[PDB]
Amino acid sequence: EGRMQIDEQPGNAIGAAVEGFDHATASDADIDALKSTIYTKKIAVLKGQDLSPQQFLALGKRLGRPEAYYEPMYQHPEVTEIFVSSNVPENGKQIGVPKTGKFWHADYQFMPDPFGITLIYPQVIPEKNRGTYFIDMGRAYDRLPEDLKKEISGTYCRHSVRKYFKIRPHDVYRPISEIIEEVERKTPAVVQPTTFTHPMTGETVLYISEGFTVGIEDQDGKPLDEELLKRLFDATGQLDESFEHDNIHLQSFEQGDLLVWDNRSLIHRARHTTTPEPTVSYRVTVHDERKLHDGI
Ligand SMILES: C[N+](C)(C)CCO
Ligand SMILES: [Cl-]
Ligand SMILES: [Zn+2]
Repeated sequence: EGRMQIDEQPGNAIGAAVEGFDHATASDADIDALKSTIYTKKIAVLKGQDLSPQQFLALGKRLGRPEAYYEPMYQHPEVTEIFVSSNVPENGKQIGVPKTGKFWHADYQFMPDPFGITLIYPQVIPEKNRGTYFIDMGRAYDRLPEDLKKEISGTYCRHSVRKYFKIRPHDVYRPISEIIEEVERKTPAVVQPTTFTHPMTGETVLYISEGFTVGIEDQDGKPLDEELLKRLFDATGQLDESFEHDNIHLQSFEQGDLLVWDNRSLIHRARHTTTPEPTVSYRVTVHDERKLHDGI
């Protein structure tokens, strides 16, 4: 320690900037303060980071236990634990996967044991159409009409990667039903409480996303009409294709920025592809000291 400085946005405004962060020398109290900032301000932007893939993973290890993405075509060639979103060929070759996350989601929401913190280290940044959209789903919950809160009290949601699973080079010439069935076998839909208590802040989080949440079920386990999910998506801002809804936060960044955010509370998505500008980003996803929620 001796130089890390966190500047939190005032009041209820989302976000914080962190200057002078060096993951190799930060103290234990520094890391604890940074983590408190992530859980309360939801997005911490580390400034002036110039890291190799190896150093990026080491930074993530300061915060928690990294997990490699379960489909290895997304993995960085040198560091299995880095997820690569890229549409810039490297010597003509495709590294990682292009056009990822073009839908509202929380990371690993379709898995039984989602990690609590996501780190994004942008490498190639669109000049004009840059940034990632975010919605804080605890704040979104609080802003729901009281009756809508009542309607989802006691319900459960099913989450699945089945809509957005990407065809892999190995899948060419396979019948489509075989892949559909493989996805159900490898990543069966996961049931979660529709709302859960955030272990670090105590706040109630509405844990749904247009991208991964495929059904809602009652406190007896019987499916409810998906019109309820549409009304929740609509109320929380996830159906607004203009991205002007009051819940929506556009997070921009510049070279050297490294975003760390609360993957319990937030959902995020890429912007519309309104320009041909490329994107390359490295992702590290870590488990912190608690499960997603205490029922996991
Ligand atoms: C990387 N995501 C899990 C967000 C989508 C890929 O299907
Ligand atoms: Cl994910
Ligand atoms: Zn994501």
